[PDB]
Amino acid sequence: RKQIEKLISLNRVTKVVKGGRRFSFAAFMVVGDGEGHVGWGFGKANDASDAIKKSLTSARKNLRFVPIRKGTLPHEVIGCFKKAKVLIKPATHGTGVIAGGPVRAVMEALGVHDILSKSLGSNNSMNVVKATFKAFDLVLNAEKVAEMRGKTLKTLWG
RNA sequence: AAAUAACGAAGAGUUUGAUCCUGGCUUAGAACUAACGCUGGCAGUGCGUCUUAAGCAUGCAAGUCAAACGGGAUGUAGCAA
Repeated sequence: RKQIEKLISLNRVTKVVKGGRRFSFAAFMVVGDGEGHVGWGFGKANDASDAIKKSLTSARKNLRFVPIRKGTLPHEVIGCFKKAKVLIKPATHGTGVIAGGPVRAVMEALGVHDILSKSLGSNNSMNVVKATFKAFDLVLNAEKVAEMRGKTLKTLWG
């Protein structure tokens, strides 16, 4: 189903040697099924196209299931990676993905449709994506939490 | 799987040979009793000395009561009253 692929970053880096300085390309990439599966990948190469391909291949291995809810997330989460804090909050329908660059990329790849978000702290795009994925770790699902708390979905409110 | 509530929060450039973090500066927006530059058809509504509480030609902006009173003047009746 036409896996969405969004190129977050294509940075050009270098290391110096006795001869001079040698250049290289790093590509940070997010792929997603669009229906609950999403993953990210990092690639490095001597040229942009090979770096892009490597990042794609790496991303296709870190696919993980995130339980979406009718096109949004069950509850407000805060993802803290190293210094990138990302607050994500589900919203009433038809609001639209109110998110920055990397957050919007990962969200449309995931399939979410209607959230608000804010990127506090560092704006390093790669760290922001990783913080978003930590928030994905923090998100829950109703049946399991109810099965581990010894309740049932109706009883969980009464 | 679900229920209810929420009717609303977007980033980016820039320290380095390159990187992360800290950090300031700058930037896309909405405004004003605005001014200036180029250009300029109309209508409706609203607004129009933010500075010298500086000096001011001119005209107007607080008068009315004759059924409160004694008189003057005028016209008529009146010889005069």
